[PDB]
Amino acid sequence: FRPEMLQGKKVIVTGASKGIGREMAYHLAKMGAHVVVTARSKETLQKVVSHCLELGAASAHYIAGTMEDMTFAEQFVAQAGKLMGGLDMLILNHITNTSLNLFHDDIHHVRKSMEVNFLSYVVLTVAALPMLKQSNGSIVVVSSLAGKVAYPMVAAYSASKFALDGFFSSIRKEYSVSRVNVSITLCVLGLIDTETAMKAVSGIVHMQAAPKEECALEIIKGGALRQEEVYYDSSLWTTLLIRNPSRKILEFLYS
Amino acid sequence: EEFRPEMLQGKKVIVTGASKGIGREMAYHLAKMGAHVVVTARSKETLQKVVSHCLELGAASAHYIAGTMEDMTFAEQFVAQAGKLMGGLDMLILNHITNTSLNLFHDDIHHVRKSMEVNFLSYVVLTVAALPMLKQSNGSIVVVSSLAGKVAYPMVAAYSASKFALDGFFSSIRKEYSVSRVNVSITLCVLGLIDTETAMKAVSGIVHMQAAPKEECALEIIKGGALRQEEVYYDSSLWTTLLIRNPSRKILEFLYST
Ligand SMILES: NC(=O)C1=CN([C@@H]2O[C@H](COP(=O)(O)OP(=O)(O)OC[C@H]3O[C@@H](n4cnc5c(N)ncnc54)[C@H](OP(=O)(O)O)[C@@H]3O)[C@@H](O)[C@H]2O)C=CC1
Ligand SMILES: NC(=O)C1=CN([C@@H]2O[C@H](COP(=O)(O)OP(=O)(O)OC[C@H]3O[C@@H](n4cnc5c(N)ncnc54)[C@H](OP(=O)(O)O)[C@@H]3O)[C@@H](O)[C@H]2O)C=CC1
Ligand SMILES: CCC[C@]1(C)SC(NC2CCCCCCC2)=NC1=O
Ligand SMILES: CCC[C@]1(C)SC(NC2CCCCCCC2)=NC1=O
Repeated sequence: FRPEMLQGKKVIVTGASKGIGREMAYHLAKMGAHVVVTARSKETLQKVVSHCLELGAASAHYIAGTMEDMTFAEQFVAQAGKLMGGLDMLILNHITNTSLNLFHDDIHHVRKSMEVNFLSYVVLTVAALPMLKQSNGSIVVVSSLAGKVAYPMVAAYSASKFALDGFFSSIRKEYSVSRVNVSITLCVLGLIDTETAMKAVSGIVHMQAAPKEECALEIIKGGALRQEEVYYDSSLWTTLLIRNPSRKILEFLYS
Repeated sequence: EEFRPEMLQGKKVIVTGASKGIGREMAYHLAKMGAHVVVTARSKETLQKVVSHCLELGAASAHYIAGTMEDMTFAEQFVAQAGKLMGGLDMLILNHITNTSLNLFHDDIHHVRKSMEVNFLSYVVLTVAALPMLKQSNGSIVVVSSLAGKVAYPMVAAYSASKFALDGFFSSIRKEYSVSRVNVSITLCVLGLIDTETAMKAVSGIVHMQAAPKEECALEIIKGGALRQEEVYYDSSLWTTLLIRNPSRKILEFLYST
């Protein structure tokens, strides 16, 4: 990895107002990328754009809205496009707000989780592809342990996250033979410093929490190296245990 | 602790997507074991032709309810107006899927959405709808999935996302139910290539593997939900069974189980 890599670079970061998303903003701004950030929360985004500008961003812009809204999602990429001079890398990071609870019958939240953490990711990917094909760019899709392994209390979430792996890991095999030179990186994250995670695991989880500023960069690094996947967790056993190598082989044979 | 056709006799079993392929056979076997059976699917007389064949084999009770699992309400209600037909629900077999051909993904969000709605959401909806009854029956949910549901495949991106989703949701729920001492089993079935008409033709001149027999497949699925297993693996390759099990996942789930 060379940060010279992101020198003149055009990067969208969704879910960019707080947490791991913001920090990418800032890393991307330090590396003097161009950045367009998004979330629902307008007044927060003003604050990160201007922080990005301070930090050395080649340029920085926000566009606020909600990714339950597919036409906003599709419209978001075209404008993001036009603000910078095209697009080099698209980092899908946002998620519908969630917390730990047993699942009872909340079917609105299963649906919302599916639409916002999954479907919006497809809608943004479809819209963003022309520009990415022109730069041989990159999709970075942020997932989690619970999108690789099953965990109780995060059923909906987990379902949207498995979906992310399924859909994109499949798109990527398609791209490969389609001479579609857009890379696709799946980030698998354990617990991270962020305010909203720390508050959500409120004594429910006794798992060491990883620095958010560092995870942020790991995500960029990975996507910039066109890596199929990024694992990022504090525990040692997890990083070892989380990899599925028989998936890799099994895929070759079936290939 | 062996499998006995005897096991499924009192049992009120819903089968979905039963008007053809695996689903049909599943309802044949069930009836041969003398269970009450309700089946759904969109198309109506194909279902009549199944309810009817289902007595010739020796059910206990056979009905059907036509509707598209595209509509959450139908799903809510179908279950309701079906436990009402059998007295309770004892087993829920979920296996309907929205027609998917096999093409590279371009811009068909429509197909993606329909795929999530029909292939995943409806199963959740029906689970919710079926639960009061199952919690009581000590029932057995059984979700039919696929290799594409555990492993990546080109051509089936939207389909794959919906199968991968069934695993991440139903495995969590399994975990919650386990801690809630909710005594409902959840069986995830990973199926390889099966010689259904849909598959046969969907995959003609493209996926070059053996085609596990449909009628054998469906029994394996039942034996599975019958025995309260966490998963069943039915494919026609030795490689497959041998590689597809993921012991790291089970350990990772253990470690974290504390
Ligand atoms: N933190 C952790 O421990 C882990 C995080 N991850 C992944 O990290 C990514 C970021 O997580 P984290 O930073 O902790 O989460 P945060 O809750 O801190 O960040 C959430 C971001 O997404 C935004 N958001 C929420 N709803 C919507 C919406 N409907 N439309 C658009 N934006 C929305 C929020 O902005 P706003 O409210 O203003 O709209 C905010 O910018 C997620 O994909 C998560 O799945 C994975 C594993 C662990
Ligand atoms: N066949 C194979 O090789 C494999 C099968 N599987 C899984 O096996 C299960 C059954 O597959 P298979 O039997 O081959 O496929 P079929 O096409 O034979 O089965 C489709 C069933 O779904 C019903 N259906 C279709 N659309 C809807 C709808 N919108 N609402 C309600 N019902 C609908 C159909 O009835 P109608 O169209 O009349 O509505 C039919 O009874 C699926 O879950 C599939 O994922 C997994 C891997 C491989
Ligand atoms: C039990 C989940 C364990 C955990 C380390 S936490 C996670 N994602 C979080 C979901 C919880 C909602 C609060 C913020 C969202 C990010 N993924 C994981 O694998
Ligand atoms: C490339 C698909 C490899 C295959 C064995 S076939 C599959 N599911 C089928 C999807 C095909 C659409 C029509 C029939 C429905 C069921 N799952 C797999 O793993």
